[PDB]
Amino acid sequence: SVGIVYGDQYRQLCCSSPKFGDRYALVMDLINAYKLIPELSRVPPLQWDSPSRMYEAVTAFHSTEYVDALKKLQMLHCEELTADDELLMDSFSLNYDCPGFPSVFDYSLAAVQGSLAAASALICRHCEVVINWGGGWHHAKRSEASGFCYLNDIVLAIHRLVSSTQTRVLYVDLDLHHGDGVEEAFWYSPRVVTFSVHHASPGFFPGTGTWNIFLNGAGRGRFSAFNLPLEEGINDLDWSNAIGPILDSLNIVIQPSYVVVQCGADCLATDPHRIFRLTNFYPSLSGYLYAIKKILSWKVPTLILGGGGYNFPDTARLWTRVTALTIEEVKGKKMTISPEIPEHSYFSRYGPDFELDIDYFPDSIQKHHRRILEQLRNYADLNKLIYDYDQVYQLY
Ligand SMILES: O=C(NO)c1sc2ccccc2c1Cl
Ligand SMILES: O=C(NO)c1sc2ccccc2c1Cl
Ligand SMILES: [K+]
Ligand SMILES: [K+]
Ligand SMILES: [Zn+2]
Repeated sequence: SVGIVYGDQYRQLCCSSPKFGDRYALVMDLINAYKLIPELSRVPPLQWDSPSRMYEAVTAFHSTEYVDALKKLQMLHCEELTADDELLMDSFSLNYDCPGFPSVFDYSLAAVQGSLAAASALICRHCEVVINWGGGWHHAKRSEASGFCYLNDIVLAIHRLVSSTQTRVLYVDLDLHHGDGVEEAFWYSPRVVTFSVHHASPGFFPGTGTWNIFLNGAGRGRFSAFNLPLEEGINDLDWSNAIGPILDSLNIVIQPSYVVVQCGADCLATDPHRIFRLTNFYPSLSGYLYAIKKILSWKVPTLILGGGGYNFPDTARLWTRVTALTIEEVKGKKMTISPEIPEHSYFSRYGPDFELDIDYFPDSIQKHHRRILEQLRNYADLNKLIYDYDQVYQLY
């Protein structure tokens, strides 16, 4: 039973931003064109009994003043801003990368509604895995919008998971960018282990998840925040070998109750960032599909979320394959996807070849592996977890 977050209103809201435009619609219509929808349990986004209940849910992480500012920003964009209102927005970074637009609050709230409903479906055991392609806004902070992330749906979903009972959550962030917002939220918590693989280089957004020595959490959360910064140009195989032993070692040591995976598609070779060279190939084998298949082999209730990805048809091509892989891994039912894009309302967006495969022809890691292994040992010692060092050592 694989769950997928969707709904008519949800679709309209996810498609209402100037940055992500109709991406979510392309993603969901491609999944539907590949006849995957009948295999999936629709997870309806969470709706609240009152404005107070909605505030209680969002303020489990964000400050009231920030939520008030975001709701006022939407109101203001539904009618220019005064000098005092511009100052107020600037105090929450609601500007530049995170501008206001008529549906800014509804749009960012929708991802939270989706990811909280997805966590609830895992908690009641209705779904083994839940997918939310409208979610994964990893950069949003308590009182600050960042990288087009206004509300952090991941933190709120993880917070719902961790507090459902000892519950431990493993958060794996596959996006090109460092998952700073999620890592910061759980910096002092040993029960949420964060691991982000990403590109890092001077002046590259958001700037964290790299050498500062490496910070890895604080207080009781020391050694609980893991990071693997990778150089530009990394391909499927090298990225797969870089993350594989880390994922496996985290699962053996942490023994998570839940896994939350952020699957931002900006690592694709065809993403306009043009930083990593990952594919959606399923014979080289896509780094994403290798990582997703590995996580699902653990048989731990999992939450799969979206994130980055500016090349909309290529993000759809990758997420359609992630979706089919999840059905296969959970149900044990073969999913056969035709290499040609099937006819549907968005067919023309996949041109000029109309194929499912993206249009692409293809010591530092060992040093990070040793650093990460030491951190995992340190985390295990601080948290009094029983583990076999040799079983973990041999994975690398
Ligand atoms: O509840 C389960 N088995 O009894 C399963 S099967 C499976 C496959 C992938 C991820 C989670 C999961 C769970 Cl939980
Ligand atoms: O895909 C993204 N993060 O995972 C990012 S980073 C960033 C920085 C400025 C503006 C947007 C943006 C997005 Cl989207
Ligand atoms: K990442
Ligand atoms: K942590
Ligand atoms: Zn990104």
